[PDB]
Amino acid sequence: GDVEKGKKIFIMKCSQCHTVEKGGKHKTGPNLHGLFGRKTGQAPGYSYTAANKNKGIIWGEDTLMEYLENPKKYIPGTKMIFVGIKKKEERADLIAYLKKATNE
Ligand code: HEC
Repeated sequence: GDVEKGKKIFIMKCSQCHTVEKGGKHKTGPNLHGLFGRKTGQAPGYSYTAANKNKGIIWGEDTLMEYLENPKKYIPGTKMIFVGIKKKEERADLIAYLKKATNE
């Protein structure tokens, strides 16, 4: 995926509710640093729904591609109110940005 295009998607559609940087602040949604390879609902110091806490999957490319297409479908009961990203290539670019940004 294209990381720079993914960054612009992140800023436009996600940054209102999320930061990605290490030690970044929780906002409406959790800081996302360290997301990849982690269970759902584990960002330290964020108060999640039971749904997000209990989903019981591990975040990676496959699971983020599905979630970000339709969040409430993948995690019914979620308090992330976001319609989703329809285009596969947009999700892929965003996920590539996230894979870099949330690890560095
Ligand atoms: C834009 C496309 C994005 C991306 C990539 C993410 N979000 Fe959100 N998000 C929000 C809230 C309140 C939560 C917690 C939900 C709950 O507890 O039920 C989330 C959660 C996530 C996750 C899961 C994190 C985990 O640790 O399991 C992920 C991967 C995620 N978000 C990515 C709130 C918002 C928004 C508020 C209006 C918006 C906009 C977005 N999120 C957008 C995005």
